[PDB]
Amino acid sequence: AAQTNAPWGLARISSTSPGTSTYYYDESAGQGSCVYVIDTGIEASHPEFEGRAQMVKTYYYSSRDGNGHGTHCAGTVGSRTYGVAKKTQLFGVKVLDDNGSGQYSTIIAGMDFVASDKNNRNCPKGVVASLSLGGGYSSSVNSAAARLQSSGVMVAVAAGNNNADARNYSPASEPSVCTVGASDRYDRRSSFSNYGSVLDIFGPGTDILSTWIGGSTRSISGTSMATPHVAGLAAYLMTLGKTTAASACRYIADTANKGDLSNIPFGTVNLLAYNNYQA
Repeated sequence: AAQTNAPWGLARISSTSPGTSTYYYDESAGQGSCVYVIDTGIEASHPEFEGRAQMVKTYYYSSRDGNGHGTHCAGTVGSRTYGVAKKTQLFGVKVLDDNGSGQYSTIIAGMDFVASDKNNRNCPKGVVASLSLGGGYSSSVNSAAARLQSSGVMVAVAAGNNNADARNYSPASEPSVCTVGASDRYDRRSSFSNYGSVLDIFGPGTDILSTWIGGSTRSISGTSMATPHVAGLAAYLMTLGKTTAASACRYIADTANKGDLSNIPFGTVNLLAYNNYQA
């Protein structure tokens, strides 16, 4: 399939070079897979989700995305226009309040919830979790992410937006999950993106157009935006049966565009998510 005048990020992950505007992808489009967006929630009524989005859990007085951050990330995973896996199933887990903040205890509870909840859901092609969140180093938060991964979920987490080594951030620094840094449309590392040995992969994260609350759209930036590109790509590749939850991160690094990014610090991978779609 082909989506013309797609967001640059979607175009980027199906091309070997920056600067194109068409998103090429297999038409299966992540159908049969499920992605848990662990974030501020999801405006499931947004037309862009086509009914493929639903809340399954909240930790606050409301299930509503009163912020937009989660709706935006969810949109990059699987919205019709702005999503990588346009037929995936989307599950919202609201661990972050309407200011985009959350306690570690909640976030941990959230991961544990997803590890169990996937057993209530029909996801024949496998399960992904996208975590565009994180703060300082936490052993307990890292362990939570590792449990989720171990439970049979493809876990993708943001590297952080501190322009620093992600070794000092969680769940970014958990070795066994997929840690995602951010790039811009010129294949530069995003100015804010964390780096470091713990990163597994880069995805588009500067100026990313996706869904927003009130049935709208907007373009924002962050490793939070890069993460769901990789989560969506996981779900997409899993649906194609090219890889599994356990190996998806490795497979994405295996098949990534290599050495194409600039301002990558020594000891940080130069790999950019890529679907290697050949019609």
